[PDB]
Amino acid sequence: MKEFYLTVEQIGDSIFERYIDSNGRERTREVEYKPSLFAHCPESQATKYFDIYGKPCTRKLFANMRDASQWIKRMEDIGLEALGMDDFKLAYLSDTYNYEIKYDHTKIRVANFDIEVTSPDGFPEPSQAKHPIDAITHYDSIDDRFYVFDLLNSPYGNVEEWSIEIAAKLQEQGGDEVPSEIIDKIIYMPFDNEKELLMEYLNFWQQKTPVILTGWNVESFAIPYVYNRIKNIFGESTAKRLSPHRKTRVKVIENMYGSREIITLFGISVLDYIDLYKKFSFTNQPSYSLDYISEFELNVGKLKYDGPISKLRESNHQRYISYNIIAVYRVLQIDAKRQFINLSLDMGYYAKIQIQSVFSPIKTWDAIIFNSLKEQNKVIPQGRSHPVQPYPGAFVKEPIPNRYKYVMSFDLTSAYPSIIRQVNISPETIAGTFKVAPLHDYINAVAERPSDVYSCSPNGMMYYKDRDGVVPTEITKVFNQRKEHKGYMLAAQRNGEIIKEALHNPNLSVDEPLDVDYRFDFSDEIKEKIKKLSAKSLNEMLFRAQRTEVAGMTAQINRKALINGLAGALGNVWFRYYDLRNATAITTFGQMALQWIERKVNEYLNEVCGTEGEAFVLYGDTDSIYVSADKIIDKVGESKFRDTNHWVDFLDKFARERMEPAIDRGFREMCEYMNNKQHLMFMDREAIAGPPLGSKGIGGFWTGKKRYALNVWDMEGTRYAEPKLKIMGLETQKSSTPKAVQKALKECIRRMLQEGEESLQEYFKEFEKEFRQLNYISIASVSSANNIAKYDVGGFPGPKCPFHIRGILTYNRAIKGNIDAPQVVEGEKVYVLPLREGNPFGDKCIAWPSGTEITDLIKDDVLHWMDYTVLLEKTFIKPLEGFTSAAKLDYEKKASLFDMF
DNA sequence: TCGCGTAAGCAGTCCGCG
DNA sequence: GCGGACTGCTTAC
Ligand SMILES: Cc1cn([C@H]2C[C@H](O)[C@@H](COP(=O)(O)OP(=O)(O)OP(=O)(O)O)O2)c(=O)[nH]c1=O
Ligand SMILES: [Ca+2]
Ligand SMILES: [Ca+2]
Ligand SMILES: [Ca+2]
Ligand SMILES: [Ca+2]
Ligand SMILES: [Ca+2]
Repeated sequence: MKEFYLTVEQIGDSIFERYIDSNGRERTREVEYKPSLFAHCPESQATKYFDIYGKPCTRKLFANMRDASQWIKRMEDIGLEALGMDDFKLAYLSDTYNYEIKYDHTKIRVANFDIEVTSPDGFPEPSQAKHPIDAITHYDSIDDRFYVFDLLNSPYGNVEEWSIEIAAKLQEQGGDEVPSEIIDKIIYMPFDNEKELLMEYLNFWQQKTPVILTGWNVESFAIPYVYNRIKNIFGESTAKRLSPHRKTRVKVIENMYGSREIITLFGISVLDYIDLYKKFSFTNQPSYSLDYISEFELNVGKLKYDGPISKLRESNHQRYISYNIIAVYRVLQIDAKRQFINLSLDMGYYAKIQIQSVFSPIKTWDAIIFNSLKEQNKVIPQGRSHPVQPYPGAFVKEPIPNRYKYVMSFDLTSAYPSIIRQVNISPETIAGTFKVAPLHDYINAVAERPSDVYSCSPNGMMYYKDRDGVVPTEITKVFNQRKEHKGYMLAAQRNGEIIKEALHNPNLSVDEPLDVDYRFDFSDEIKEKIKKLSAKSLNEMLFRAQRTEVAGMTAQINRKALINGLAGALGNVWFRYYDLRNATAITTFGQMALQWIERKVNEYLNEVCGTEGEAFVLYGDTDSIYVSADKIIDKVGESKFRDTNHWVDFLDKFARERMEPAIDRGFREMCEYMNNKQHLMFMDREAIAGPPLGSKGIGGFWTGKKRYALNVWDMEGTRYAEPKLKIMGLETQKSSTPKAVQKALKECIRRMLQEGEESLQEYFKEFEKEFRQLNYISIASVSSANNIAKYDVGGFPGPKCPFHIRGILTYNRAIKGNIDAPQVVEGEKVYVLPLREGNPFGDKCIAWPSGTEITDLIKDDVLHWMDYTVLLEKTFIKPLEGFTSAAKLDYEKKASLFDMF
């Protein structure tokens, strides 16, 4: 097999590399790597190395990496560019793995661990590590075993051994319901004392040294706690055994409001799953506790226990250990679903970066572009300082707030990357500038043609047409990967809908789910077999289909995010290829393209409808248009349609056969107008929306920019078994809106779009009547909470104190003196409830950590004083009044006598 | 919230508006 | 009351 790296580090003048050799074995080596860097040289000086602008460079070979670094400094002192890859480990990987890397995940040691620490005096600070580590569960991917390290004797209590037999039993048997599929994979090691536990953990770690290290909050908690605790007990040299090169560094992570410390373990790649989740999941969650996320992702119940966590070990050590094991397994279950580890490996090996660098599109693209240019003996420019400067973005059309009955939407495939490729936008393809006219003059095709030589953007920039830039070339490669995976995603989605249909008529049989590849549209034979399956088998197939869809979604959307991140990186000052000329070339072309095609679509439709000046495009945002189809439907007549699916088909055909050719013609003209390198503006139909045939549903409404709802029957070629709501921006989509309120508002919208005004009025009346019985957590607002200290004036709110911050200060006063009470963590999320006047908390709201029950110290008083009236008006009624006035109906039946009878 | 971009919405504070 | 200036937070793209 081909060799591949596992990790790479620079330590002084050595590269330390862990890798898999040609026999599939893990090895480590220290290499005295001599880097090269570059300087411009005379034309007379024959060379094979050229910078990206074609200027000749001489290569400078250094005796060692420190000399290379010192040379860069002196070049700055002189005031000359020092060219080349200054991150020497990326250069090392480029030299050592000068081929497309084929990796084998089965050889990569992926470790998932979690620790427990009993603490009676509040949160156990990792930087102090003053409490014993009393449990570690460490799952190893190569062994496929859960290694459980259990402390039996502690200053906080001596306990009995954990019982695997009780752990396996149902909770209804008094057990812990540790999943049966992992029971035989548990290797249980009890310890008489903490020193022997930790010494054994370190010997184990030595034997089975993680390459990828993950878990939940491991980077911010478990790793620093373990490192500092071992440091406290044994000394630094022992703690550094967590690094295979015995090198560690305290790294200070800074943000706007403060900083925190992590421990960098050289020769390990830490991918904390909470951070993978935040980057790759495209959720915004009210809470990021593992319980909350597990429930959300897996539909597993919360891990239940009595009393505070600080007393769990002494009261119920059995459960204590079982929950530590389950916590590790839940992360593995989330990854089986979401596949973020697989994603990180793919992207990291593609770029030839340290795997942990997948968190950084700047680093990822820097490496991709360096490797690409190096192949041609081209030399990358030095990174430079730039002041941060604002620049313009996308165009968003102001919609007329209204109901909109029939809507067809269209948008560009990978808009910004497509613009890059079409215009040929790249650092080295800049050809010059032209004299810009107002944007509207380009939109209306009255401005002078910018160039007869070069490919142009309406921001004034011109680009070469003879050759693709490195940015277009490399962005195309990732886009193509994205496109492949999106194909699989949509296939699994469509396959999912076939199963849902078949589920209307399940067979009374005992059979099995079919063995199929859900990434490909089911053949006729598979469809026939599905129609004969039991509900049981169908449901199992649906679950598998949806898991395949999720896998495709992860692969596609994060490749989309990477290529989109390159367009954004051009506008970030730390990017080697930062250039506002290029960043604004993209966005300004985008603005033009949307408004150009709006004009073209309106023109086309006015022509087919025989009108003038009618606005068929009602909305657009960045790269999208929403087209009113009322007139199209009315031209055949609603009476002519057999059912909902009939007019959906008719609009689908109209979009494909009439609209899309019209749009394509519009964009080809624009391409020629801008003299672009290649026409790549592909604006495909997204959604077909409308009320159910014969209903009083309104179909859709807009309240304003970035705020709308549609009842969608077909989305990017997926024809739904049941209509689906596409809701953007409205309170149903915001993590700040209470859970039960999102649900209620969604049902109000459903009724509006599908059933009409009377149905809406029915539901509102019921919700208003019953909501006071909703669980307090389900009706609490949510907010991130920054700058708690800034607004805290002796325990009370200072000037301009935000409402949620006020809530926290109230909480802080109410729990004062308690070290055991849960603390609100700066920068994390809180639940927020309003309080009625005259309450014992002395203020109008209280807040507490999100994803948790409020402490029993004050729960009863919070419940008694909760202001349901304010809660209802603020979170439910106010948004609903916005929706209904926009859509021109009433959520309450207006008095129009009779009545009178 | 360490790790790519801008546009733009709503809640809430403070305070004017005769 | 509500709007504008402003801070804070969150979402669409
Ligand atoms: C979603 C998203 C979009 N954008 C910008 C770049 C996108 O090309 C542009 C349009 O957004 P989208 O239409 O969401 O995405 P897309 O056109 O890149 O991909 P698709 O083929 O799935 O439609 O908006 C970002 O800069 N960051 C983001 O997170
Ligand atoms: Ca725990
Ligand atoms: Ca798009
Ligand atoms: Ca599309
Ligand atoms: Ca059947
Ligand atoms: Ca779009």
